[PDB]
Amino acid sequence: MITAQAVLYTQHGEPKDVLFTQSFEIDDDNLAPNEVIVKTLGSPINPSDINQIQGVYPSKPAKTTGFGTAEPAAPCGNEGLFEVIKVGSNVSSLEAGDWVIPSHVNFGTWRTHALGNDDDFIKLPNPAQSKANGKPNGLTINQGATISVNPLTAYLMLTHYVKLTPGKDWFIQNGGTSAVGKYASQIGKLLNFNSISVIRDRPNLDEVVASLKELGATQVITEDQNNSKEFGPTIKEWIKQSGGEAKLALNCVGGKSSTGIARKLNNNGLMLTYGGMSFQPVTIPTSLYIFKNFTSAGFWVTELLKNNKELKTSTLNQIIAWYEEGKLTDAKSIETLYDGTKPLHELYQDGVANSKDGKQLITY
Amino acid sequence: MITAQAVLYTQHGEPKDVLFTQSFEIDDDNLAPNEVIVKTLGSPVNPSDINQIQGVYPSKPAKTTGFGTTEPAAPCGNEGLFEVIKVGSNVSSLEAGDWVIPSHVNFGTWRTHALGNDDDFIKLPNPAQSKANGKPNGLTINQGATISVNPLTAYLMLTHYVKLTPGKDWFIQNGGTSAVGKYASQIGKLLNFNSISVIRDRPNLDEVVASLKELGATQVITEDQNNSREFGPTIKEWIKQSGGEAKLALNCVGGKSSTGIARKLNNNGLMLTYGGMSFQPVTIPTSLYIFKNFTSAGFWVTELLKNNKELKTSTLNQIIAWYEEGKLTDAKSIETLYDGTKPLHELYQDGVANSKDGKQLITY
Amino acid sequence: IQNGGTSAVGKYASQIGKLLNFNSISVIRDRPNLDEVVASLKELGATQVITEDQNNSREFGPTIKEWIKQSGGEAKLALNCVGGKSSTGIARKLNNNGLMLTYGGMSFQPVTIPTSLYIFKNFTSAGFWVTELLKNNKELKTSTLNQIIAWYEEGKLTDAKSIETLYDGTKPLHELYQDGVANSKDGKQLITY
Ligand SMILES: *O([C]1[C]([O])[C]([C]OP([O])(=O)OP(=O)([O-])O[C][C]2O[C]([N+]3=[C][C]=[C]C(C([N])=O)=[C]3)[C]([O])[C]2[O])O[C]1N1[C]=NC2=C1N=[C]N=C2[N])P([O])([O])=O
Ligand SMILES: *O([C]1[C]([O])[C]([C]OP([O])(=O)OP(=O)([O-])O[C][C]2O[C]([N+]3=[C][C]=[C]C(C([N])=O)=[C]3)[C]([O])[C]2[O])O[C]1N1[C]=NC2=C1N=[C]N=C2[N])P([O])([O])=O
Repeated sequence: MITAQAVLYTQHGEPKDVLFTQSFEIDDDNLAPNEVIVKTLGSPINPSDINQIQGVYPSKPAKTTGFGTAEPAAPCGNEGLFEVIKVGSNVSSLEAGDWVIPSHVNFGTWRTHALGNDDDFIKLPNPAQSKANGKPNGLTINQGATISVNPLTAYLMLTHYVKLTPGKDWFIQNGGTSAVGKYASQIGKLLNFNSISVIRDRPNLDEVVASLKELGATQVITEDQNNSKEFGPTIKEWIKQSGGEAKLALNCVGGKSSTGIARKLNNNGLMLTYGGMSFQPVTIPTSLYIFKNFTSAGFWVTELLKNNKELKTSTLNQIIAWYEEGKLTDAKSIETLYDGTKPLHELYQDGVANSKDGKQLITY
Repeated sequence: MITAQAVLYTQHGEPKDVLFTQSFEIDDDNLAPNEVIVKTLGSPVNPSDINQIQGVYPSKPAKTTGFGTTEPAAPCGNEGLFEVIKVGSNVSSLEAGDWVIPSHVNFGTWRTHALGNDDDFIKLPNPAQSKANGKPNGLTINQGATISVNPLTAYLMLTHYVKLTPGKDWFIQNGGTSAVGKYASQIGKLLNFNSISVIRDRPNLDEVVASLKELGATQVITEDQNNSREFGPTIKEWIKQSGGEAKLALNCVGGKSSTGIARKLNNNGLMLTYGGMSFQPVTIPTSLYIFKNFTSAGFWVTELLKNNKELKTSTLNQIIAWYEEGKLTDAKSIETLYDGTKPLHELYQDGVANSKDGKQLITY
Repeated sequence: IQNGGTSAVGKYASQIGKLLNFNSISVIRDRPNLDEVVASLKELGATQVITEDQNNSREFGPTIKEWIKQSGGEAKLALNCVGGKSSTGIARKLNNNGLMLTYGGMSFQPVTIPTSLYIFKNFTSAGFWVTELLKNNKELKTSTLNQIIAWYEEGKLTDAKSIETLYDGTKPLHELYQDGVANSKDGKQLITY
């Protein structure tokens, strides 16, 4: 038997209020033919995971007694990295030692172990396998545990919706220092797309600007410049002189910021909203729709890839390859190792509380 | 020779300030082979005309000294009905007595007469011609004078973007008492689409609701109901019981109203914004884009038809046929006759100022 | 509770309900002149008039429950001349141990009742056919007719109004009736002489 720990809730609410830790047993000596047991290496805290516990995100795991609670309870977390420790007599796709991520959302990754079927998981290369394959880099734990949401989001928004002509066309984004924003700048560099990042002003602005330009942003402007009637024509010139067009905007902020990035598109532009900065609706002037033929749409990676294995696979492979090749870099997570000396749910509660410090990764 | 008068401006601004009447002369003896002279039968006041005068509509006629002013001036009005009074020696498509509308925007229809070419005009059947053909009905002056913008707009929004299944699917629209809204309700009825019209409440709501249902609105709700969390599930039920989905929202209002109609769409819905009430942006919650896969887009009839004569002709012929067959009635106009009691420009100024009373038509 | 509320039978039911002091709900199809119709039926004696959309509505159900609770009474009888979804809706509105009488089927749609009403609410669905009921029941016919006559003579009952077409010999009689059949939707038709 294996003694595992899982972070559960029986009722929706704030994570500080409703999370608890449940001890449960996995029988590693009684695997059905297609079953696999995995041990968690690391899982992050994403806003979607929090929203899910809060009961305000319309994709969630069922509440059940399967972790040994009398009250139906749900697990937490939608992405993470695991290591296979044992497989059933009919599993060929996975082997002990393989690294895996969940093949689907709502699996529950804020826990020490899981029993599932082989098709509940997608194999990524472990560093030993990347090296054996002659790659310069194996994946880090953070890179594996955070590969499923933010990198795929950036890549798919940039390539799946409108075709940007390499060396000519532009995308514009707000939240330029966000995880997705930073991946989008790198991917624009890799694919030869021009881009403008819009960021909030700060004391070390010129420094942040240089850092984003190194990642791949062609130009970086402040939210004040995005708002600025005076500054607008300068942006028009950048795009005009390049020979291409600003065809795509990526919005994770809403409000004035979304208006600002939409205004900077050429006619027939598309905006994708993939996130929201608390309470702020997407605000677009009527004139853009009517006279510029602007279009505003959504992006949700969970829904897009729900029943599109081929698109997931192809996108995942590209992200893995770029990590192995050293061509893509993650932002560093704040990593908190689960010891057994402190209840697991408290580690994630702290992580929720300390969210603004940076991405929280609980490790094992 | 012909003494005419035109409503002109030399500077953009509010119609109450910038409009004047100019008397000018047209040489009906000195007519080139391809030329045609027309007399105005009537022309409506549309928001686009007013916006054009105000300087906030990016499609307008050149300013010139052609009407006999020292300061370069522009004519007003983009649609209207004319009678052909004389044609040149090489014109075969038109003859004296024929009804015509402008073939393009920016012609100047707030005036008594015009001199152009044969290709600046489109023939509509006059009432004698409809009767000589076999039709039960001939077009009224209002019907002809308002055929080119509002009926085409409603038709194209309902048919050109998403396919509604006859007998089950639904569209929703605000500005339900507008001329476009009235055309859209009738066209919806004719094409067997279900619809919800959203209107502002008023003391005679009863009367207004009945009128719209008679036109073809399946349901009529107020903007209070549009805003109501409590009422939302009632709308959902209407749609579910029909076996169809609400796939299309038509927005000419913006603000809270636009939010409300977007929210009533089934997932994967499309909004078309074709208008907007004075300083009030299209506001959509982030959740609709992300979780409902909502799309917000624009519609501009001028632009859509600029380089598409086949679509224009085909849409136009349907409206004409429906009028002749007695299947479509016009959005009614308040008709003011230019009979010399008051100068021409004041008729249009009064028309602009009385816009809230309903659609305004100046007749001749 | 009855559907086909604008029918001639529906209009007599509303009036008879008022005369006998029964509360009633009439269900009618939505129409442009909805307000005028609702008013006519309320004046006849319907306590409440709802549309078929309201009849279909799970959201609206609790409002009807409020009305009945406030009255101190129960919805004991449903009258169905429509069938289909309409018959479903009026059945659901009955209190437990309810009865429905189907006397017509104004669309070809069958009487449709959720299994749960039968099993859990002890609902019963039966038929009504005045011709069969009165075949060997001449005393019952006479008594009923006499009451209607008396009510008319007393000014307590009015007629479901007819659109009258006079036969005068210039158009064949069968064509008057054929027009009457074709104009059924406009309302009750009476050929006069
Ligand atoms: O509500 C008001 C009316 O419903 C409406 C005005 O109606 P109208 O008949 O004078 O105007 P129309 O000619 O029908 O269309 C005007 C709007 O549509 C746009 N448009 C039309 C055709 C083609 C194009 C295109 N893009 O191809 C565009 C045009 O720009 C106009 O916007 O407005 C209602 N109203 C007025 N103020 C309002 C309001 N509704 C909500 N809130 C406010 N502020 P009533 O009946 O008076 O209550
Ligand atoms: O809705 C329609 C009307 O409400 C209704 C018809 O009204 P009517 O006056 O022309 O008909 P009546 O003479 O009152 O009776 C019609 C029905 O009752 C049956 N009947 C009557 C007497 C005796 C017997 C009996 N079993 O002893 C039976 C008769 O067979 C008729 O069925 O119908 C409504 N209607 C019409 N189409 C409908 C519908 N409702 C729902 N769905 C559809 N498709 P309006 O007012 O026009 O909107």
